[PDB]
Amino acid sequence: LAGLDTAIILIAFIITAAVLAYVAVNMGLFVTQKAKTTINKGEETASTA
Amino acid sequence: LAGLDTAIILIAFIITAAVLAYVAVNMGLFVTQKAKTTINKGEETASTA
Repeated sequence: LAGLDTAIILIAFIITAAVLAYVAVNMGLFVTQKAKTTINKGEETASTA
Repeated sequence: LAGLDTAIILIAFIITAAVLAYVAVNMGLFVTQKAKTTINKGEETASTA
């Protein structure tokens, strides 16, 4: 009996966590590149005159 | 005397039990396959997104 309903919920919870993982990594890659670009623009702003 | 009327009732009771046996096995085969199908559809439902 219980060796099935539990397995289904496990499948669903794994997929749910994998979806957060997917989003978090993508958005970390995005934001860290925005930071890289900003740091470059800050140095350009301080240097150029 | 009694070696005949008893035999007839035995025949009838055997047939009666055999009829329940026939139905119970058929319906067990049916319902367990519905369960198999349901378990598959549950896993498909939890996995697909």
